[PDB]
Amino acid sequence: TIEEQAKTFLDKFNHEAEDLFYQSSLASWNYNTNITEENVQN
Repeated sequence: TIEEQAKTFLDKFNHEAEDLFYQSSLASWNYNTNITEENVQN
C-alpha cells in the first residue's frame, strides 16, 4: 500500500523534474555559450 503510493509519488516527480532540470541546464549552457549579465540573471 505505502510502496504503491510512494511509487506514484516518484512517477509524479519524474516528469516535472525532467522539464525543470532541462530548463536549468539550458540556461546554464546559454550562460556558458555567450557571456552576458542578462544570462547571469537567467
